Amino acid sequence: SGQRWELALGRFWDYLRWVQTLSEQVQEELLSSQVTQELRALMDETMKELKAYKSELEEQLTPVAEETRARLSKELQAAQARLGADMEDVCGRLVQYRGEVQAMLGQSTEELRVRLASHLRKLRKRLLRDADDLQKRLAVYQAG
Repeated sequence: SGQRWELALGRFWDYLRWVQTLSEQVQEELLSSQVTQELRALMDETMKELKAYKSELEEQLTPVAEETRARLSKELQAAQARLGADMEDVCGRLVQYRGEVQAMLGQSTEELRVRLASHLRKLRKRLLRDADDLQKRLAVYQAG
């Protein structure tokens, strides 16, 4: 619904979609730490806005039993953690690539790139899946 945190995640997502192409410029920036640096910044902004959003949502809540409210807040916090961990996993996989290329000592990295692409697809599937769940939980959080 165009929340600030969603637009932030959208920018992280668009950038990652670009990285997935493994185009010439992506390949260049992947050997430097430019891609992981720009990706962590986008991840940080997303989590930052996410936290601020949750805090603001809690100003207009429907009153329920301390227990079910306490549970929904624990459930919401877990979904948040998952998202951050997903983004961290992506960054980590990209760091592994940088090192595997270096270890090749100049050899063709075409096979390494085929495998990186395959893996990134699965990691991105996981991230999208977790983002959707988090977004659904946030939508029904206030009603309790």
